[PDB]
Parts: sequence; structure tokens; C-alpha cells
Amino acid sequence: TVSVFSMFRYSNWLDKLYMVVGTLAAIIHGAGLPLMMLVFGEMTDIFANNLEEDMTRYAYYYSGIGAGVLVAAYIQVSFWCLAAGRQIHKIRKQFFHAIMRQEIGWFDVHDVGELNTRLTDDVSKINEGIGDKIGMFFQSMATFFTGFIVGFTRGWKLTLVILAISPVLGLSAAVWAKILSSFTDKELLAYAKAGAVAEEVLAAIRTVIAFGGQKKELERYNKNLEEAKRIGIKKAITANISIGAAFLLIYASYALAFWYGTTLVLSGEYSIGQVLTVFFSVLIGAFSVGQASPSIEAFANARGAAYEIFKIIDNKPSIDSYSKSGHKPDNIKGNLEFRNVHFSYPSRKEVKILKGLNLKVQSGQTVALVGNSGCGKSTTVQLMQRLYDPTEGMVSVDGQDIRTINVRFLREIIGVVSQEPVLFATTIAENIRYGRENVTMDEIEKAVKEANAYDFIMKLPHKFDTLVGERGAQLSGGQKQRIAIARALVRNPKILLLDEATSALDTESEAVVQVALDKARKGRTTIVIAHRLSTVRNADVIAGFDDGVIPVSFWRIMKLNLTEWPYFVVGVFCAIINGGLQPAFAIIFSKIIGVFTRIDDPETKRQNSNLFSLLFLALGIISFITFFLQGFTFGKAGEILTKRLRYMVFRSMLRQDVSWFDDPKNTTGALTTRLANDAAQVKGAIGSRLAVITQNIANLGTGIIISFIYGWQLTLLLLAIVPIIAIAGVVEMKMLSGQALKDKKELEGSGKIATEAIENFRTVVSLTQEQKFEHMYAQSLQVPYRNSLRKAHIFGITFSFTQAMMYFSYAGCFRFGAYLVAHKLMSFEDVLLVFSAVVFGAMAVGQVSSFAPDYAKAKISAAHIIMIIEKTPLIDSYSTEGLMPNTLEGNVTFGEVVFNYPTRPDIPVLQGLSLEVKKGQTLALVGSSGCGKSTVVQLLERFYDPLAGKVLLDGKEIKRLNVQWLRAHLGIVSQEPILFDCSIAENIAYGDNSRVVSQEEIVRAAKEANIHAFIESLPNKYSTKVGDKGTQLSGGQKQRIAIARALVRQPHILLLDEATSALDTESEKVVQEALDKAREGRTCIVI
Repeated sequence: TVSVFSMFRYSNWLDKLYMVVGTLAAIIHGAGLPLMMLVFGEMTDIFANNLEEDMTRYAYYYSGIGAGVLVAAYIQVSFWCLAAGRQIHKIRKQFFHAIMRQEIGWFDVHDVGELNTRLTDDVSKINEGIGDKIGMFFQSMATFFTGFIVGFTRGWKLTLVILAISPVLGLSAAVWAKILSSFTDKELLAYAKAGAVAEEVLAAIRTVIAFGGQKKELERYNKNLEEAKRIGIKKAITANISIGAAFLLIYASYALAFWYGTTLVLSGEYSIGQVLTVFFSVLIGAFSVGQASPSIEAFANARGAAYEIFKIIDNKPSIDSYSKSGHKPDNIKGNLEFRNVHFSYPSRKEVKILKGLNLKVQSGQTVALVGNSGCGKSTTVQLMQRLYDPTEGMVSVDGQDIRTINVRFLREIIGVVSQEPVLFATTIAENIRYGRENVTMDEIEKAVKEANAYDFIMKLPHKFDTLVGERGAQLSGGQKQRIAIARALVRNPKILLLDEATSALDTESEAVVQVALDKARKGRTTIVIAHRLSTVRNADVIAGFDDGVIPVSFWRIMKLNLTEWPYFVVGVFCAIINGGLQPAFAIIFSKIIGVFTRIDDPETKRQNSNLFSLLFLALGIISFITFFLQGFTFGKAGEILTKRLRYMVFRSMLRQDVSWFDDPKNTTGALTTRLANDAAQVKGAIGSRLAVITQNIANLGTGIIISFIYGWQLTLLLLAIVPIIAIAGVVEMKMLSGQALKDKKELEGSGKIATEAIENFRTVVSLTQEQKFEHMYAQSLQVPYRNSLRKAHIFGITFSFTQAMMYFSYAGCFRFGAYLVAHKLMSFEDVLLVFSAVVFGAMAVGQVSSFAPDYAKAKISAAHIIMIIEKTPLIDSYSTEGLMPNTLEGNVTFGEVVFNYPTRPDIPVLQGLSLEVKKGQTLALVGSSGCGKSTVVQLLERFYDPLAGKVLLDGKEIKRLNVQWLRAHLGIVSQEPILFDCSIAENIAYGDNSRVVSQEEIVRAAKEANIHAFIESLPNKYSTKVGDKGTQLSGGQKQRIAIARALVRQPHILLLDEATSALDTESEKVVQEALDKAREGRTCIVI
């Protein structure tokens, strides 16, 4: 994604030398096995015909090659794994440095879970990418050319004979298909559109559920998925037909070459040993290409992850603390001011929070600005600390603007006591000493004495010993606030900004906290923000602030993808014949070898000439047909399965309750990933496991049977030796997984420190304690750094020993085989046949098992998919039962209603009020006890379920009525509307999905919403799109569109959720009068 020479950005001279020596050793190692074939052939030629002198000369040659490759095998892996270990340590340490530098305005746009997951996984992905794989790649190439070179030095004809008949071509086509699959994609765009629709619906799940438009969204998703299925089928057809056409062209060219010259073109005189060289070397070189595909896949994934890693690293923030270039004034008596400053959030530019606020505080003063819990409370607190730069105007301290002061020095003289006193999982002494790192115990003691908290600490055991406040005994709000006050006192600031110190903690402990605040407030400027106006009277200046105004894996997966049984039958038959064809190639070669290696026989006989071309054409046609049929059928079956599964899982997700979405385990990102990743790349693996198993069985069993027919002793010897190399590969993968799984345990302290810093990032930047967290992460990396550098020796030794065993296996086979052919028994053609069957079927199945994605994540993904279906039908949106009365009096009564949020049931939200509504009467909950305004909209719409209490609609309990009918007779308007990416006409007709409404109803609703003129003034009357790529609209236009959408339904009860959110105080009159005009003769409840 970025480049090919940019992933190696962090590499000094030593790492460059490591990589160069590693790749040179790999090149030497790769060109060793084909060269051994050459000397083996020389030795056999000499033997077939002083004997000890020739035998011992090549024996030292044979031992000399073996010794060098044994050393080269160690150097190839040892030096590459050291270079990757040194770069990843620098990348991992540098990436976390960049994260701690980005300001607050960037974190809210991104996701903390996404950032932690990326830091945990894509760095490991890069490590796997630039690790030992690259070296392996060169080895394969170092073999490949070498083998062919040998095959083309000792007679080019024979290679051309072996290149066609032998099993080379099918495996080559399989690996070309693997690479093309790894490089094309082209599904991504289609499912990108479909998943854009999916995430648009999922993010707006509240309004979709409240409006009952599940079927319409399901149909839109179905249409997009059908388009994706069509394009995927076309792509699979094109790819498979192209590869098959290449196969057919190769074999037809062979057949034509055999014409126009009756076999004299491809025949010559060859020795008994030369054929062994030009056969085994060519076969090994052609088979080596199968080992270079995982390397290419790994490198591509490494580039993909490194793109995002380097984008985050390279970005330069507008304001950064890691820049010691700024004014550092002394004697800051404190003269903060606001020179009529307008501020708007960078994310929501249209919404304005600070509408030109002016403030002026002298030294040794205090302010008591009073805010509202809904919003407009902590914006000035954030703006003062240079978290967000002002849009218009400026903020100055002591007559000096803060834009010319280094932010690191600026943030170290400001108190930041906030609503929730977040603490870290460490000792209380460390928590108090986080600010002002050069602090002795005496200062901490003095602060806790002037914090009204040491008495409580001493009454409890463990005097500042551990008292962890994250996983241990969770302290009460009062003592946590006292701890935060102590930390602020240790910081020793000059501008104290106590914010929401009386937000949610109980009134029982108000005395101690308030006394501590009053004691600590003396001697410094104070901009206290409070909601209750009964204890901030001690401040010099009091003003009001408001809107700028002052499981287990399961089988039975085959039940899914069952209706498409003819595709499976045809694919299985084609897999059987394709797998069985490859061993038959050995028989064909053993039968026709005698015709391509003799010129003494007159060309008049020419054998037959024509039937050889017929055989080549027949083999080409059969291979083409079988490969095309297998690929097309299995691809089509997999795509149909994934489309149907996506449809069903999306329907199941839509059906279930909103509380399932409210669970923090599954957010919109998790569900999008489930619909995207774990429904298409996994179930295809289970569907094609039948194909791969059938192909492997047909490849191996047929070869074993034909070898047994053509031999007994050598066949049994090879059937005994192949399990040895299989066990060697098992040991290799076991050693790889021994550290691939121990790495997670090793990298656990670093991960927890990183996630603690990232999750609480606002407190970290406020305290300017990023350097300490960076150092802790540095140590938690340093220990696993030594562990990873020690892993290199073990990995190198294991790889070297496995390679030595694989190298010694070939020598033993030739020693025994020559022991059989010399004493008659088996002809050399039979030896070639049995080798090509047994060992080159074992290698072939070993390579094919690497493809066809693993049956490990597919099972857990299938379990997740199955568990998502029929998961929580407790409150089904389209329940069939229930009564639907015709009359609707519109009376809502509440009695002793007690409800708790399922995510946090310990904290109550409903006190058990008694609220009764008559027809044609309006009321608001702002004047109630508070904190219970944004909940009644869930209760009346049956989003949740009251644990204790009762709700009556027109004197009837709402639990018995059908949910769909209840949702179809309620109008809801929120503070802001979310508009789907479609035309305005559909966004207006969305109000009533029971039946299709024509243009007349939409026009009348727009007229009643005072929005018709604006819509008609647009270049497109009703076909204009909205959202991201559409025509952007202001707050008033969106509010009017929402009012029109609500009024299309013609409901009987209206639910307003802070509609008058003070959107610039310019278009409020028109929307207010439209709402008042639409509120006549209808029950309403304003929040």
C-alpha cells in the first residue's frame, strides 16, 4: 500500500548488513539441493560402469555441499530473525510515542478499541511479514532457477518432456491461482457498498427500531448483496477460465510441436544417470514455487498494516507537547481572560457551543459560572488548557496569549479536578505522586493532611500500601474525589478549575468534600463550574452558563449450504478425477520414456506420431475441463452460501432487542466485522474442506496403490520414511507455536500499560504524565526484547536440524534405491514411477494443505454465526401475537416504575415516580428530580422493560399490547435527526412504512413543516441525495425534515427529545412555530 522499500524505514547499518548476509546465505542454501542431484548423477554414472578413488572424490564433494548448506541454513534464519526483532522493537516503541503525541481533537474521531487492537495485532503482523518469510522466499527462488538451469544444461529436450507429463503443471496452476487470489480481491468494493449500507443502518439502530423499517433496510441489503454475488461469480469464472485456457494453450502447443516433425524434435540420446539429474532437479525446482506463496501473502499483509502504522506515526499534530520551542514566562500571577471567543467542535463544525463568550478574571479572584448537566458545562475548562484552539478571538494569560507559550509548561500550573476522579491500578502513594514526580513523602503527607482524607486512609488498613482502586475495593465517590484533590494539591497549581465536583456524589458526604474544596480553594484563581446553586455563594462572581450565554465449536454446518447439492456432487466428482489424474501422469511417463530417448531406431517407424499428439490434446482437454468445473462450481457454491448466511445473520441482528446492542461487548464495529469478515472468508473454508480432503485422498491413495502394484520393498520403505519428514514438519510447527503462543503471555504488561494509557488519555494529557507511561512501556518492551533476541538461536537450531533431516532423507533413498535397481528386481522407470507417486504426492498434499484456509477459525466463526441467530427473541419487534385495539385515547400513566440499565444494574435510574397524562396536555421532565429525562422515551416505546412498576396506556398495561402496533402510533423527534443516504422523498416517506405513500402526502407534510420552499429551491426537486456525498443541510433544514417525517405517520402521541437545542439561535423561530402548529390536538411530552 505504501511501497516496497519503505517498510524497512528503521534500519541502521547493522540491520542492513544482517539482511544482506541473510539473503546471501539463503541464496546459497536454495541452490544446494539441485546441485546435490548433479553430483548424485555423476556418482551413479561412475558406478554403473580405481573404484575407491572415484567414490571417495565425490563423497567429499557430497559431504562438502552438505556441510555448507547446514551452515547456510542457520545463517539464513538466524540473521533474518534478528533483523526483524530489532526493527519491530523500534517500530513498536516509536508507534506508541506517536499515539501519546496526538492531541484530544484526534482521539475522539478514532476509537480506543480500534487503536488498542491495531497496536496489539498489526505490529505482530508486520513482524510476521518482514520476519523469516522473506528469506524463505529467496531460498525457493534460489532453488527454482537453479533447478531449471540444471535441467537445461544437461539436455533441453528431456526437461520439456518432464515439464509436461509430470505433476508439475497442476501444482503450478494451483499456486498461480493462490497468488492471483492473494492479489486481485475485487470483492472489497462491492461489499464496501453493502457494508456502508449495513453500518449506516446499524449506527442508526435506534430510529430504525423506533420506526419499524427493518424490512426496507433488509431489502436494500439483499439487493446490494445480490449485486456483490453476481460480480464475485463473474470474477471466479474469469479467473478459472483464464488459467484453464493457459493450460490448454500449453498442451495444444505441445501437440502442434509434435506435429510437423515426427518426434525427432523432442528425442535424443541420454545416459542412465543423466535422466535422474534432469528429472529430480527439475521436479524439485518446480515444486519449490509452492513455498513462495505464503511469503508473498505475508509481505502483502505487512505492507497493508504498515500503511496505517506509518500514517499514524508520520502525522504532525497542530499542537504538541513534545516541542520545547516556546515562551516560558515566570511570575504568572494569573490573568486568564476570554476576549469574546467563539468556539465550535472540530468534528461537528455546524453545531456551535460557545457563541462569543467574554470573561475577565484578575489575580486572587474566583468565579462561580453555573452550567446545565445536558451540555455546555466543561467546554471552557477544555478550552482553557489548550485542548482545543479557539476559532475566533484569543485567550491570554497575564496579558500574553497562550498560543506563544509552550503547552507543556502551560498545563503544569492548572488544576483539573473533574467529574469522575479516574484512578490508576497502582498504590495510593503512586496515585498521589503521579503529578510532580520529584515528590518526597513529606509533601504527600502535607497534601493528605490538607485534603481531609488521611483519617479515612488510616482508619482502613494498608497505610498507602496497595489500596488499588480499579480491580480491588472500589471506593466511594467522596474518597475518590478527596484523592483527586490531594493529587491536584501535590501538583501545586495557580489556576484551579474544579469542575463538576458536586455532579453525582450523594448529599450525605457533601460536608467533608465541600470543606476540603473551600480549604484548598484559597490563594488561587478559581473558575468552579457547578449545577446546584447552594454552595458556590462564597465565590466573588456568580453567573449562569447555558449554550454560550453568560462458546464451543459445532458441527452440523453442512446443514447450511445444503440446497446447493448438485454443485457439491459435480465438484466432488471433478476433485476425485483431478486428484487421480496426477499419479496417472507417472504411469504415462514410465510408458513413454522409452520413446523419447532413442535415435538409433529409424525415424520411419516414428512410433505413431499422431496418437501422441492425440494423447497430449486429450490430457489438456481433461485437465482444462476438470480444473474449470471444480473451481467454478465450488466458487459459486461458496458465494451463494455466504450471501444467504449474510442475509440471515443481518435479519437476526435486526430482530433482537436494543439492549443487546447496548451491551459493550458488541458495538457497531464488532457487528460490521462479523458481517464482513466472519461470514465470507470462513464458511467457504468449511465448504471447500470436502474438496481439499477429496483431492488429497485421490492424490495419495491412488499413488500408494499404483506403487504397490509396481513395487513392494521400495514402496514400503518410502511409506516408512515419509512419516519421518511429516513428524519433522510437525516438530517445526510445534516449535513455532511454542513461541507464537508464549508471545501473548510475554507481551501482557506492555499491552495492559498501553491500554491503560490510551483509555484514560484525557487524564494523562491533562496531568502531562505521558513521559512516565512511555518509560514504563519502554521497560515492558525491553524485557520481551531480550526474550525475542534469545528466541533466534532456538529457531535457527530447529530449522537447521529439520533442514538437515530433510537433506539426509534424500541421500538414504538413493542409497537404498540403487541397492534395488543394481540387483535387477526393479527397473529404473519403475523407480521413477514409485518416487513420483509417493514422495511427490506427499509433498503435493503437504502444499495443498497450506492453501484452503485452516479449519480452526472457520469453526469458531460458524459457532458465532449460529449463536447470533435466534439469540435474544425475548422482545421481538414483529411478534405475531398481541391485541391491536382501534381506539387510542393517548393517556399514559406510570406507577412505581423502577428500571435499571442492564449494563450497570447496580446504579438505579428510576425512583418509582407517578406520572399521569391526559389527552391534549403537554408536560416536561426538566423540572423533575433530574437525571430521568432521557429514559421515558425508551420506556414508552418499549425499548426496555421495567423490572418493577407499571405503565398503563389508556388504562391498559402496555406489556400485553403488540409491540409493532405500539411503535406504529408514536411520533419521535430527537435533538438531531439522522438521514439515510437516499433521496429526500424516501427520507420523508420513511415515517410510515405500512404502505407506500405517493408524492402528494410528502408534499403536504413538507408544506406543514415549512420546508417545501427550501426543497423546491434546490436544483433537484426530490432526487437529491443527502448525507456525506449529498447536499449538506443546516440544523434547521434537518429539523424540518425530521418534523415532516414524523408528521407523515400522523401519530397520536409526540415525544420531543431536546429539539430546541439552541442551534445558533437563528432558525429557531421557524422550527418552533412549525412544531407548535403540528402539536395542536395531540398529546406531547417534551424532554
